[PDB]
Amino acid sequence: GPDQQFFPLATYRVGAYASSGVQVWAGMIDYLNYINQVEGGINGVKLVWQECETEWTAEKGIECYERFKNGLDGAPVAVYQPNGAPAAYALSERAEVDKIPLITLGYGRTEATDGTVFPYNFPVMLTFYSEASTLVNYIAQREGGFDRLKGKKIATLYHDSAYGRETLGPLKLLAEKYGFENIQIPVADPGNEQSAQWRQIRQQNPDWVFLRTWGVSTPVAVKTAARFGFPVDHIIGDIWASSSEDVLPAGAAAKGYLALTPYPAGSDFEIHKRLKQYILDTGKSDLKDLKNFGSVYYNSGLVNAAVAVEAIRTAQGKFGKRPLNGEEGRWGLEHLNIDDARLKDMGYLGLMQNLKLSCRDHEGGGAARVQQWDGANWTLISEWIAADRALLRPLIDEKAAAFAKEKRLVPRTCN
Repeated sequence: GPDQQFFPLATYRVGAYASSGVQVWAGMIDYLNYINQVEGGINGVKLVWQECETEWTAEKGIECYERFKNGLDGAPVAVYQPNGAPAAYALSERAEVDKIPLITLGYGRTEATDGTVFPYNFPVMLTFYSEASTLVNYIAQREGGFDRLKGKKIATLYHDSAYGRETLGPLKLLAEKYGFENIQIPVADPGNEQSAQWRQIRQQNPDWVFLRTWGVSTPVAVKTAARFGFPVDHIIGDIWASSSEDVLPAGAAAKGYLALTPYPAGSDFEIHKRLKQYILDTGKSDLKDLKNFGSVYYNSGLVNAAVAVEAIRTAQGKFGKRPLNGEEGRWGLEHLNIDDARLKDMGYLGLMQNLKLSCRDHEGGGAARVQQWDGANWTLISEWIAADRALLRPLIDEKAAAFAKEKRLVPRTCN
């Protein structure tokens, strides 16, 4: 058991979000199962995992972290994924003290992109800052070039929360550069009522709506848009508004709806067929219902698990075929270099983007794909759209420095 590498799993199987959550965990588990049985673990090192119920709350999330941070029956922790924004936010400072890398895929502190200020916090693959850039870059691709953005209107309809306000900075910057009208429209919690917002949108008739709602406000946004006659295929959802469950309640009013994703739905990727061949057909897999096997939730589990696995694998290249430290796990993360060649090997070519992290860059990705909803299924309608991360970097540097000043931290020198 100490000979194995511990993979802590902070999961929720109770409450309103259990239905979606179980699809995510099943993705992580099946991929972990696959690595053990088909590749004999990671370079010979077997993987052991255990679940702790977090009930989607920060209070229990924190208790799970404290239960796991020391390992399981000897097996140490290399990386930790709280799977929860409130838990992740609360854990950041004590994770640094314990030298345990926090991974938040597509969420978390955007300023933690700067690993000189956030040594053990990794908002991997896509931050909301980068998402803004990719959103704009896709618009530009659709309008015929960045020149065409001048004279365009882009409205952002956002849940009034830290999550919704995150894109205020980058969208303002991008609007100054490319000259599109930057319309920012808040939606108060819970967001059951949106008539004023969509009345405004019909009046202003923007060319695109960047939909950054969450939970209940997302199907309502779509339903209301159709009511006010705004064309739904001019609406592009946040990655956290890109699920079937986000749009199914809206019924046929959601036909044509666009959404961004770092892990597109689909059960026809290379890795997915290996899963069917090995754990699905053999009835080994955690998923109760096979009907969600390419669901976006399931695929986030696959990508979430693969990132950690590659990080571990990367670090073994300097620490040998053995269970790893969080301090070593941090080294692996910061040296992640996922190629297209590498993606082809593990079969994540269409599913996961390239990753190149550094001490300076704990994001390492910044791309997304666009998929379209027809009322029943998603359809990929774009390649990977890369963000202009160089353009946004001063905002990140500024934000991380303010934090380092406030918390009185000495930034790591990676020069």
